[PDB]
Amino acid sequence: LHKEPATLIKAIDGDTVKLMYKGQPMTFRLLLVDTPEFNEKYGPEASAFTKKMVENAKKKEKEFDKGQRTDKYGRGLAYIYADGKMVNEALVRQGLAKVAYVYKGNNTHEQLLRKAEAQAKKEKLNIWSED
Ligand SMILES: Cc1cn([C@H]2C[C@H](OP(=O)(O)O)[C@@H](COP(=O)(O)O)O2)c(=O)[nH]c1=O
Ligand SMILES: [Ca+2]
Repeated sequence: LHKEPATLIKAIDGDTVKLMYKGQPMTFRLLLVDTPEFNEKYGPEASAFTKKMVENAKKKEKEFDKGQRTDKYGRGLAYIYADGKMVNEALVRQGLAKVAYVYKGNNTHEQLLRKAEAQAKKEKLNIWSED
């Protein structure tokens, strides 16, 4: 896999972002993760985290995996990076996303994200909290 430039149009929520890809406005869905919807618990927090992490980065990048690059809803499927740090991983590490939607052939960073999730569980963060 390799990173390539991502052109941000706007934040959407914890696990989707609007990108300009080859001059087409597209919703991109973060691979291997699931954030709460905005109106669910930790939804506002995941939204805010993803929004700021991407907006504040001078270098915004995306990385396709080896399998499908769009889902059945026409959303792009990628890992997103903000100054070299993977958004998908950071969400999971902070307990604002679960590892989810793991499909063989688009699962290159699965182990990386499950490591992060186990630490978020150990720390009882957010999704994994007693709250
Ligand atoms: C992350 C991801 C979601 N999806 C589909 C699975 C789910 O479809 P079903 O909708 O038919 O349940 C849906 C979840 O998206 P959201 O979590 O954005 O709602 O998107 C993929 O097909 N590929 C993926 O890599
Ligand atoms: Ca979601």
